[PDB]
Amino acid sequence: KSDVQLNLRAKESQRALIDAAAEILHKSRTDFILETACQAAEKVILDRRVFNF
Amino acid sequence: SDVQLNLRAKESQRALIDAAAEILHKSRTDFILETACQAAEKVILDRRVFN
Repeated sequence: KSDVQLNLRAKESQRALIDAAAEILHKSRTDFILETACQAAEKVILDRRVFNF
Repeated sequence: SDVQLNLRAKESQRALIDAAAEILHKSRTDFILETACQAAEKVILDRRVFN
């Protein structure tokens, strides 16, 4: 409903790498990508808004 | 070749990624691929030691 389609141009070598990891983790490619990117994003934002020393 | 990846995401996910992409002055695409490729690299190397 509220959802969005985010469309990524990517190098075929990158798709291959991500697919291999998703297979190891037994995750959909989308789940692997979004979980990793959001995890990295929270870190970036907390680094700037809280762990700013 | 170059390829196309469609990701269905939550709007709160897109909003979060874009906020961090802006902070780093990086395109959303570059932020997402770079973090996911870095994580993937890490995943295959920890698997290789299991074998």
